[PDB]
Amino acid sequence: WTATSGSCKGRCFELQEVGPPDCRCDNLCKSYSSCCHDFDELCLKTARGWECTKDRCGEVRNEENACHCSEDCLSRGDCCTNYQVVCKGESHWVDDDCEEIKVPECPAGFVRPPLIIFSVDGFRASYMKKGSKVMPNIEKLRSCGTHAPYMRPVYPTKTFPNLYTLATGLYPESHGIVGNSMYDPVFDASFHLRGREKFNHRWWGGQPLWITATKQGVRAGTFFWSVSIPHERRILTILQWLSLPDNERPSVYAFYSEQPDFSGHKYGPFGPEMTNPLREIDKTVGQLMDGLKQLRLHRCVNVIFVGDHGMEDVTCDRTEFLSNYLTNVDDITLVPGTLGRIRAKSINNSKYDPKTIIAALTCKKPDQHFKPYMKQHLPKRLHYANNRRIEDIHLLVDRRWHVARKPLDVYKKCFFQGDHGFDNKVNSMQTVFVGYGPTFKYRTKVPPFENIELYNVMCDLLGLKPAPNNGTHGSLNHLLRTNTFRPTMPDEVSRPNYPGIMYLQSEFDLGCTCDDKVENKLEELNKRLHTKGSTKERHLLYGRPAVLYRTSYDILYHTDFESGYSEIFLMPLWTSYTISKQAEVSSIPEHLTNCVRPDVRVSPGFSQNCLAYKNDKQMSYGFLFPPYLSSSPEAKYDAFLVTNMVPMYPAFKRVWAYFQRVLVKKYASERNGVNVISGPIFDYNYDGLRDTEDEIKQYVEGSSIPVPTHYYSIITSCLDFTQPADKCDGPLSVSSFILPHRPDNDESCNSSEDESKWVEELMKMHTARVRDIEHLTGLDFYRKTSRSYSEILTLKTYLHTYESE
Ligand SMILES: *[C@@H]1O[C@H](CO)[C@@H](O[C@@H]2O[C@H](CO)[C@@H](O[C@@H]3O[C@H](CO[C@H]4O[C@H](CO)[C@@H](O)[C@H](O[C@H]5O[C@H](CO)[C@@H](O)[C@H](O)[C@@H]5O[C@H]5O[C@H](CO)[C@@H](O)[C@H](O)[C@@H]5O)[C@@H]4O)[C@@H](O)[C@H](O[C@H]4O[C@H](CO)[C@@H](O)[C@H](O)[C@@H]4O[C@H]4O[C@H](CO)[C@@H](O)[C@H](O)[C@@H]4O)[C@@H]3O)[C@H](O)[C@H]2NC(C)=O)[C@H](O)[C@H]1NC(C)=O
Ligand SMILES: Cc1nonc1CNC(=O)C1CCN(c2cccc3c2C(=O)N(CC2CCCCC2)C3=O)CC1
Ligand SMILES: [Ca+2]
Ligand code: NA
Ligand SMILES: [Zn+2]
Repeated sequence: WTATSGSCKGRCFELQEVGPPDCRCDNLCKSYSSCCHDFDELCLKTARGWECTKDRCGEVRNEENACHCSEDCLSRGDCCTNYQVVCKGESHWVDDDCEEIKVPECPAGFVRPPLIIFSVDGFRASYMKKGSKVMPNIEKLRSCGTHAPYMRPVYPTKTFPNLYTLATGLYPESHGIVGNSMYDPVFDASFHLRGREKFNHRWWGGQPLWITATKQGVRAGTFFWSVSIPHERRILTILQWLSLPDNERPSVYAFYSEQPDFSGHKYGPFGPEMTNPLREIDKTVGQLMDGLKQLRLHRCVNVIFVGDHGMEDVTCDRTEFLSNYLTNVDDITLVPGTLGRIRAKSINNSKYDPKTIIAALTCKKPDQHFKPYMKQHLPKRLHYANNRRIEDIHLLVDRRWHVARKPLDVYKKCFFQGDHGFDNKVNSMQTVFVGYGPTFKYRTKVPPFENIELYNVMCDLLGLKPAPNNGTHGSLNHLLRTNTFRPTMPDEVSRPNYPGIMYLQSEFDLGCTCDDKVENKLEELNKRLHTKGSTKERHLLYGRPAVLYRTSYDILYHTDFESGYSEIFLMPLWTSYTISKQAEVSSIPEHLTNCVRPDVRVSPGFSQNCLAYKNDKQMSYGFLFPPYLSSSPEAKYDAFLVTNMVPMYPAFKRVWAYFQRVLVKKYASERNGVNVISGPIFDYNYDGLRDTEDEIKQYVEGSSIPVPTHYYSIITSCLDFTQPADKCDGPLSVSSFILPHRPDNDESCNSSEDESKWVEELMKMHTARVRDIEHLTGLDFYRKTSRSYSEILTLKTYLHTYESE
């Protein structure tokens, strides 16, 4: 209920929200059907339009006008944005040359540079170049400020999840807005764009920037605008707020444009109809910058121009129908479109089985344009699983396509030529970032980065302490002239033991065998040096990873590799080795095919055993350091140590063997040597975080050998590939993956073929950031380099995407 009988006189676009039932005058009142009766009359004036003309200059003030060109307009703060250009001989901001802003130049009374976030929906990254001829204002911000070639959105590349990610620094699984449409089974409530459930605070997790600001004494403009408020009025309102008295004036503001998304859906990303929407957004940026110039704020305010996601070509005819795959189509609910989420139609259905649904959706048609997954099996880079609103069954839809339940859903509810929502590494989904102002760098290009990082920087720009988020604070310090956050390395929690030879062969009863009984003072001294770490500098190039949780582990040294061996999980947490460009791949000799060797540095009680693998009919084993890359026949025996063994499904061994036998050498050759760190991951509760021992759901049968959910590798080399990985003087280059440890290769529709036709395609889909492996392992990598810590933080956030340009 709302008593619309109050008045907005002197209250237009007030900042505090007045409580029910009293009528509101804030920028969101329309959206709640709650504005005072005279809100339109008083607050949404339109008369004479938005621009001053020659003949209005000096006019007597008429308060019915949308904006003013009277002599008193600057003092009142309500001039049309082009007032000083038209009436006082000034230039538009876009016509002034770019001049470095070395220090904030702010009027008296301004305690910090304000932040203005100008967000644009559906603004695909390639617009910045392809539309640059019709967006002069945006091009000036881009070229003169700090810009990325693109910014990576979160998955799904939908509007609500991305905007709230920008505002919170959180993955959708964590902030709760995991799609534009959701069902929450605990609430038993549905969230959708159209309706009022979406206004309930219970959906909205984390702590968005405007709340972080307010709790810490930094006043915020109200970030949300009812859709009918025209852009010119949003810009005028922001400018009015900026002329408020110091005590009353916000320091952070948001503007939002529904374009170019709105037109992109109708016309496709590059339809001829798209030029006008881009001109219009640019015009709006020009109005804002001119208005800041009038207020003497254009060299004081930090402006962020940022998008939520891109736009792809998508038409009705490119739709896959679940009715062509499932018999039981009426027993499911599909959330459709550029992603699919499936759940049972009724919880009283006893005959609902996800496994049958998945199988009926797996590799059924040759050109199939979607792939089903249990959500825990999605690529971990997506971070799209740990929320009760994400359905167990997910369909990753190919770019350019839709999935729907039945054909009648697509003509009873073409027209649209664009859509978004696909995998966030897809080029067409990439979006924009530009920062301009005293706190940002001048004429600086920075590499692509992920939108989850921005909340930290916005907090940095305002002097705020960020709420806990998924950003890596400091990884974007290279965007800033000042206000950087100087993080320190986390402290190591567990120190390693350095075991020497402590056990005789006969103390072990592992049921393993190896044909290794054949055997100086010469190299016998050398093999002793090797076991004490004499070659460690070659194979551990950036220091030992630090263990950031309490545990018991041993550093083990070898000629060709070093490892951190966990006595709790009975396998290495990490195994580190360097392969030079000149390295030679060799076979496993016939007499060593099944060789496993007890490690005389590690007790029988903390070792795996071969008997468990023999008796577990589903589970085989693999090695972390690959025997195929031994430096010599004698060193090869180290690779068969029981302490280098890890459990692997035969199906997964196909992938792992091809990576180790073929791809590592390929990478060393292409990158001029590589350093590889490999290890297991345990994430049975799919929360992106290292599992404790009591969360492990599966062991090698009859034993305490835990089965990893994933195996990772971090592959580092010199960015300047004219230097070898092991003698690099400058920045590093990295690529990593988190491969799911699955008992089949159903994920790969061509897996019956030779590994050369499908394994690398799988690894690419499962590319990861080092930071992702850190969360999943409780390890901290790159502890000892010659590089600045922030550069290293950036490296750890890097994702190698394998997309074209
Ligand atoms: C990305 O960054 C984010 C933010 O840093 C990381 O998320 C954090 O991870 C922590 C570990 O998982 C987690 O810490 C827990 O907090 C619990 C209380 O949390 C509430 O209060 C906070 C603070 O304001 C609030 O933010 C939380 O918000 C969640 O839930 C609300 C609804 O209540 C949602 O609106 C919101 O979106 C959010 O949901 C998200 O997180 C929850 C988990 O909290 C998920 O379930 C959702 O799907 C969604 O992802 C909460 O309101 C606290 O109770 C926990 O402590 C338990 O465990 C410890 C273990 O030592 C133990 O000491 C305690 O006893 C306790 O166990 C007891 O409860 C158990 C469960 O019922 C029970 O099994 C036991 O037997 C015990 O009874 C814990 O401290 C933190 O909440 C989140 N923060 C956020 C914002 O999500 C995230 O990890 C990062 N991602 C990556 C990959 O790095
Ligand atoms: C019905 C209704 N209620 O309010 N307004 C309307 C009508 N308008 C819309 O529907 C717009 C499109 C969705 N939209 C969202 C959606 C979900 C989360 C956020 C936003 C948003 O703008 N910000 C601010 C960040 C923008 C990006 C920069 C950081 C802050 C979020 O956090 C902005 C409003
Ligand atoms: Ca976990
Ligand atoms: Na297959
Ligand atoms: Zn859209």
